[PDB]
Amino acid sequence: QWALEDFEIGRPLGKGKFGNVYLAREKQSKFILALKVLFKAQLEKAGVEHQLRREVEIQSHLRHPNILRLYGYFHDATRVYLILEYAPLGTVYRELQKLSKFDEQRTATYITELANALSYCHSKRVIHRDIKPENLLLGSAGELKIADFGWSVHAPSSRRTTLAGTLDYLPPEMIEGRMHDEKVDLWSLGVLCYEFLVGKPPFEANTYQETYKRISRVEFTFPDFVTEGARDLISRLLKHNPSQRPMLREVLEHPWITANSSKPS
Ligand SMILES: Nc1ncnc2c1ncn2[C@@H]1O[C@H](COP(=O)(O)OP(=O)(O)O)[C@@H](O)[C@H]1O
Ligand SMILES: CC1=NC(=O)N[C@H](c2ccc(F)cc2F)C1C(=O)N(C)C
Ligand SMILES: [Cl-]
Ligand SMILES: [Cl-]
Ligand SMILES: [Cl-]
Ligand SMILES: [Cl-]
Ligand SMILES: [Mg+2]
Ligand SMILES: [Mg+2]
Repeated sequence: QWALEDFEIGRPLGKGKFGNVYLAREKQSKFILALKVLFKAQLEKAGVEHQLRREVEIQSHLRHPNILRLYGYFHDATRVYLILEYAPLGTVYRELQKLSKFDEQRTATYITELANALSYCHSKRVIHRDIKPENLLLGSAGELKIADFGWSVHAPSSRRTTLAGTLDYLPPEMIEGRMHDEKVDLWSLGVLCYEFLVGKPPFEANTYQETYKRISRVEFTFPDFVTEGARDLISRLLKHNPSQRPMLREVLEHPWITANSSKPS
């Protein structure tokens, strides 16, 4: 069906470990979209063919306004191409570099949109496992959209693949290589809420070794400007024991969230 000739390619949107992502327009329809390009040699050398498969399968079936659509794929001799919904306002990562910190209302709105999307996912027992700002995209009305389902799986779960870069968003049970489930995404939600308000993630350090220590011991502290209600929500999400972390419903109904978010459930 689809081939490279069906598209005109435009500017680079971003770079991943494997993904090189371009703006593109389909010739017959003039449909604007994003084209995620992957090198077959790189995928093979790293041995992550199963991740790509899961990304396509999971993200093509999901339908939710806060989850990025995947329309299709094709491949030639050297490359694989994923056909994605184009997110015109870019990444949450970028927006954070621009503004340094988000205010409480921006933060709570983003957390609600996140919790809504994750609730939809967990209902099918899909866990994302790689929730972080570079993988959170923004729509034309500024609405948050979860993307990059490469690490996602069905629960319960062990980990078969080597951890790549930053440990910053991962809970103790996943970095210690133990078994894990849905609550991993709840931990990550707490890490994000903190980073949104403060400008950096709670377990950030100079070395991999030190970050691992701070995560496994849950060693974090708050700046003075973080309010009582945000402290309450964040402290509930970052529990060492996954079973003590709240349900997503409790997050969406948390007093600080409801007082400050500009969107519903
Ligand atoms: N649909 C999209 N619209 C706009 N930018 C995107 C889109 N998809 C990815 N990007 C940009 O490209 C980067 C890499 O994409 P991603 O799919 O996360 O690759 P990887 O799987 O290698 O992490 C993202 O961090 C983002 O900056
Ligand atoms: C149906 C397919 N048949 C193929 O022969 N190769 C593809 C392939 C699959 C895993 C992979 F890591 C790399 C690949 F090129 C393929 C596929 O499902 N894609 C998602 C591109
Ligand atoms: Cl179409
Ligand atoms: Cl497993
Ligand atoms: Cl795995
Ligand atoms: Cl729930
Ligand atoms: Mg990514
Ligand atoms: Mg990926």
